[PDB]
Parts: sequence; C-alpha cells; structure tokens
Amino acid sequence: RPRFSFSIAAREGKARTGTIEMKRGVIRTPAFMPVGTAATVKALKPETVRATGADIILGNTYHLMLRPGAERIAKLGGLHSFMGWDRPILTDSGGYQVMSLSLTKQSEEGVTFKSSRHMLSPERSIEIQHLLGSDIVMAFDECTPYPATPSRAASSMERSMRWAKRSRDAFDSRKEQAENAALFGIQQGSVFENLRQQSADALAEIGFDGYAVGGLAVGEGQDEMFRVLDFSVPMLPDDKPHYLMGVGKPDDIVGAVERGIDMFDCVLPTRSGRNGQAFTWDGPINIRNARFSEDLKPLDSECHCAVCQKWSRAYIHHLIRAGEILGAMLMTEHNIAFYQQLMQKIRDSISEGRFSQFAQDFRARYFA
Amino acid sequence: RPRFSFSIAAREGKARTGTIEMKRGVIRTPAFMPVGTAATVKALKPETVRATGADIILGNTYHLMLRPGAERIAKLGGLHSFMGWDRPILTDSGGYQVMSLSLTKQSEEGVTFKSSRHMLSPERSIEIQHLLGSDIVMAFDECTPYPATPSRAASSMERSMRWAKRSRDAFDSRKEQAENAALFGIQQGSVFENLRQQSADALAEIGFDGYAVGGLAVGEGQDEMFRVLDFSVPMLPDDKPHYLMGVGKPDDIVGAVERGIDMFDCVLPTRSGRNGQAFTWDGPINIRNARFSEDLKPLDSECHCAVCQKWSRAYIHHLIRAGEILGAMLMTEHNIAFYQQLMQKIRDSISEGRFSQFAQDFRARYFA
Ligand SMILES: CNc1nc2cc3c(=O)[nH]c(N)nc3c(CCN)c2[nH]1
Ligand SMILES: CNc1nc2cc3c(=O)[nH]c(N)nc3c(CCN)c2[nH]1
Ligand SMILES: [Zn+2]
Ligand SMILES: [Zn+2]
Repeated sequence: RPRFSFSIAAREGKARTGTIEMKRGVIRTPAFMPVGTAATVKALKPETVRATGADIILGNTYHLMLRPGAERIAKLGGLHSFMGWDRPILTDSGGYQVMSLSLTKQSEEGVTFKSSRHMLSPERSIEIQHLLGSDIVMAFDECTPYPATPSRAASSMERSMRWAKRSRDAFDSRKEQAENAALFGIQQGSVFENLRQQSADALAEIGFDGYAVGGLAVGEGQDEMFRVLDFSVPMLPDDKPHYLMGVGKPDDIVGAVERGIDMFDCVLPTRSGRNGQAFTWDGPINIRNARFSEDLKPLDSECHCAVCQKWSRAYIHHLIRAGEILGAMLMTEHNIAFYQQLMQKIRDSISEGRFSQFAQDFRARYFA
Repeated sequence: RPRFSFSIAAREGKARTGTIEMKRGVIRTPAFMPVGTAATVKALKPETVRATGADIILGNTYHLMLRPGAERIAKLGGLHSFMGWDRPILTDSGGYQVMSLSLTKQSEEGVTFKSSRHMLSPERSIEIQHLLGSDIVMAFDECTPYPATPSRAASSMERSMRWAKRSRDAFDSRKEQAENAALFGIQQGSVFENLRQQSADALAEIGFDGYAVGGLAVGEGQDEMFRVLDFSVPMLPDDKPHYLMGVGKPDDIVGAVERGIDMFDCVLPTRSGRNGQAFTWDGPINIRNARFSEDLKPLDSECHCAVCQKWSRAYIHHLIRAGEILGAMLMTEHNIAFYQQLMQKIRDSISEGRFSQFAQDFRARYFA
C-alpha cells in the first residue's frame, strides 16, 4: 500500500464513504477509532478490537509519554509491537490532554506541566509520535476552552496555526516519519465562522494529509456543535479526510457524517460500558438497573457481537453489580461492536444512496 | 456418557492418572479446577478457560446463594447456561466459606449467618447445589480450624460425618439430582490419624462417588499437610477420586499427587495473577518489579499459552503497574494455562512411569 491515499467511493449530500490506504492497513470511512490511551483499549485484547470491525485505534501522546515513556516504547520496538496491534494507529498530540488532566505553564514555545516536570512543544510532540511509531500524527495544537470570547479564540487559533506550521516542518524533517506516516492539521476558532475560515485557510496553505475539526465537544451542546460543523467542514479540502475529535454519542456521529465528517474517536463506548451503560438500537440502557436481573435477552436484539450471541442481560447485570472484570470485558466488547456496526450501516447506506433515510430511521428508533 | 465413571489408566507409587466421565464431559486426572466463585473465573471468558485446558471449574454455594441467588439462577436456567460454561462444574457446599467470610450461629441443624439473614444446613446446601445444576455436589461439612485440640477436632469431625449422612440422603431423595450429578464426601479430623481413620470409615460406610480431604491448607504448612496426606489418603477408597480442597501452590500439587490426590482447586493462579504474580517453571515472578520494565521475553520461556506467544513481560509490567484490566486478563490466562500445563505434565509422566523423575526435575528447577 502507499503511505497515504484517501479515495471517496460514494457520496450523499455532504456525507462521504471511502477508504484510506496506509502501509499498515486499509481504513474504511466513515470510521470510528476505539481509544487506547494507556497502550490498551480498556478490557479488550487487540484481536477482540479487530473482531468488532475496527480498522484503526487511537493512542495518546500525553498518557504514553508519562507511562511507560516514549523513549521506552521505542526501545521496545514501538507501540504496535508493544501492545500487539499491527494495524494503523492515530495518536493525538497532547495539549487537549495536557490542559484536561495536568499543573501547567503555557508559552509560544509550548507547555510545561506536572503529571515530575514535563514539556510538550510542536517539535517534541511530533518526536514523541515518531518514537511511538504512529501512522497518523496529529499536529500539536491548543484546544480553546468553551465558551471563549472572540479575542481569546482568535489568539488561540493563531497560535495553533503557527504550531501547525512547526508541526509540519518537524514531521517533514524526519525522513522515516515523512515517508511512512501521515500528518493531520487541526482547525480551531471555537464557534466563530470567520476564525474557522482563517484556520482552514492557514491549514490548507501549509498542506496536510487530513484535517481535524478541533475545539468541539467541549461543552457547547449538540445543536451548537452541529451549527459550527455546518459552516466549518465545507472550509476544509474536500479530497482529504475530515476528523471530528472526541465525538461522540451515536446520534452525534450520525449528524456529523451528514455534515461531512469521515473519522471519529470517543471514550464513551469503553468508559460507559465499564460503568454499566450499553448501547442498543432502541437507545442506551443501564444494565445495573434491577429490571434486568432476570432478563434473558441479549443486550441488543439485533447485534451480531459475540457477547449478544452468548450471554444474557441478567448475567451481565450480575457481573457489573458484583464488580467482576468479565462484566467490563463483555460490556466493552458489545459497545465497541455496536459502534462499529453503526459505522458499517452508515457506510453501506451512503454507498446505496439511502443514508438520509437511515439517519431518520435510526433516530426515530433510538429516541423512541 | 454415564452419570459418573472414574477409571484409572496408569499408576506410579501412590500417584494415579485417569478419567472421570460425566454427562457434561470428561475430566482428566489429576485435575486442576479453576475457581469461579461469583459465576465467573475472574477476568476470563469460559472459552478462554477451556482453551487453557480446563475440563471442570469450581463454583461456590456460599457466594452464589448471596448473589445472584440460587433460586434466581435456577429460574434463569442453571449455572452452566447463566455463565456459559457447558462442561462439568463442582460446587463447594458452603461452610468453609461461611466460616471464612461471614456473623454466625452454629448448631447441629446447620449454620445461620450474616452476609440479610441466611441459613445453611445439609439439606439446604444440597438443594442449593441442585438449583445451581452442579455436576459434582459436595457434602455439607464443618472445616475444623487449625490448630485444633483432639477433643474439638473429634467433635467437629463427628458432626461432619452426621452431616455427610444427611447430605447423602438429601441428594438421593432428589431423583433428578441423584440421576444426573455425583456426590463427594469430605474427610475431616484435623491432623490426627485416628480421627482421619474414623472419618474415612464413616464416609465409606455411607458411600460416595468421590472423597475429599478437607481440613487442610488452613495454616498447618506444607510439611504437616504432607505428613497428614501420607496416612490420610490411603484410608479412602482407592477406586474413587481423591480431592484435596483448596490446594494449592505448584509444589503442593506435585507432592499431593505423589500422595494419591486426583483433584485440586485453588484461587492462587487467578488471585495472585491479578496481583502481579506470574508462575514460571523457574519459580514465580512479580511482574510489577522494575527489572521487567524493558524485558522483551514472554512471562515464561516454554509456556504454550496465547499470552506468552504474543506479549512481553515489559508490556504486562506496564499494564499491571497502570491497573489496566487487560493486565489482569493476561496474567490470569497465563497462570491458569501454566497450572493446566503442570497438570498435563503430571498426567503424561505418570502414564509413562516417570513421574518421580518429573517431580524431582520440576522441584530442582522451580526452586533453583
Ligand atoms: C471529548 N471532546 C474532545 N474535544 C476535543 C478537541 C480536541 C482538540 O481540539 N485538539 C486535540 N488535540 N484533541 C482534541 C480532543 C481529544 C480527542 N480524543 C478532544 N476531545
Ligand atoms: C485454601 N484452603 C482450603 N482448605 C479447605 C478446606 C475445606 C473443607 O474442609 N471443607 C470445605 N467444604 N471446603 C474447603 C475449602 C474450600 C475449597 N475451595 C478449603 N480451602
Ligand atoms: Zn452485542
Ligand atoms: Zn504463558
């Protein structure tokens, strides 16, 4: 395969379906990336992640630089070998996570923070992602808190665009990385159209393999997120993938694809699965509720996953109530399979020209 | 298959190897039973338990009567259907576990205890094990604390023998149970030869499908446990299986087989795996130790398990240090596979008449 090739096979309105070909594999789009923040998709073996349909997983610069360490992982052969996932990996650049989880000192050079003193900069971020062996490298950005005033959003976006250029140059200076990995830029500008335009224009001038919509799913709500996507995605190059960072719930995914997004990542299926929340086509359910204690049905009536072929709601209820690890395993496998099935149904419906009908059917049932 | 048939295929000294045939499957002996106290072998799917080589697992009357409840499990189709294990299940009778984990009131009728008020008696125990759908039912006993005076051990053993008769009669009165399940009696008498003889004689007079050595691995130490087995196992009927309850470490298993034991159960491989302890043929290792942080070798150099085929000590070190669920999963799978491999090597070496050499080789290396 090539280092990177995105091909759009079919379209419906703003929605697209296609493939990204990379050296370690093919990614079907629209794609959902399970999140593997500490070099594991929590409670799943990599073979189980792949069995559910995933083509690519997400890793995090921030968590892995802290534990077990980027240099350590490189000495051990890179992240793919370390965790036993041989397919593409996208790594976030840090910076969302620094601001989210760290003590911190921000400057034009980057950010210094407390987990032991650490530092991130465009150059260091790109180098960490190299040491991990990431296939899709994210530019190092600033994720603008919500709400933001226009002045603060603009200052923040402009810094991010200067860091996007530094990210580009750092990646390109590293031949092995430039020849084997891809680089995505991240659009900022909060909820403001003009700032989003300026950011899109800056990123396209630099040129990236893919373009993320950053700065959303940070407190604004679905209506606002959708309003911003409505004008923001069309600003990005049409022939490159569009990645909505940190989204989201099933209905957020459907709506975002209707607005031109091709890639997603979210901890919701893994995290909330461990907490007892199971996704179903009739909406989410909380398996800990007493109403499931003697329910012999599978978590979801249609789901093809191994969990729903073999175990009842009653059993999984028992396991989660008891805090058994197998409860976390089964819930997480089902929720990640559900998300992959949603992405398959989206892909197939766009390929067949019936995605708008699918989105309406989906919503009427999910919210019934 | 028949309800129950034990056949001895080969012998070496006091050691035996053979099969127990039951309706739900064949059990190869000497056998190790992974423990599934809350209707799960912790952190493993039943298919993974079977892939490691297990033929039979252990369930507990005490835990399951509390959560999710014996009547509940019967209404849901029994324990095999509930947890997805279709092969034989042995259930302990409660009583070790009551004394261990419960508030309690003991009388000749049974025991009343605090988890909500609960009660166990020979009759109730056997009925719970029926409701669970156990294949091998344990008589309801009293596990004599260690150390015990001869008087207290004798009183306790005599009560247990009266409860063994009540257990027999309760099981036999229940036709479906008597026709499809097996019943094992449990020898008591602490460390005293004469009391062990009396107990063996009482149990054989009643007659059981198998005979457990109860009252050991409760603080006496390996030398003493082995001293007691030396005289106690020969007292039991030679043509029925001999089950050493709650044992144990790999070397305890080897020594006990040398003394005529055919079946074992222990939480050590599961529990200590979750705590970072991995079994290897060169002895146990604690994977959390810093010396493994960059060790690319598998947990054990010879082990055939899927964990050792795919992941390094360094990765598992990271996962356990981080408290990741996949760490518990991988450690537990390896430790249960190690135990099954030990039992296979024991079986094969007795079949080939070279078990005494195996036991010596094993020990020289394990303790090197
Ligand atoms: C859950 N919401 C959320 N919004 C994001 C925005 C950014 C963002 O604007 N930049 C970066 N680098 N990452 C983001 C992430 C993390 C993706 N796993 C976000 N997550
Ligand atoms: C770890 N040591 C230990 N000693 C046991 C003795 C009895 C015993 O004497 N009786 C019964 N019913 N169970 C025992 C158990 C529980 C087996 N999982 C014991 N476990
Ligand atoms: Zn499912
Ligand atoms: Zn292994």
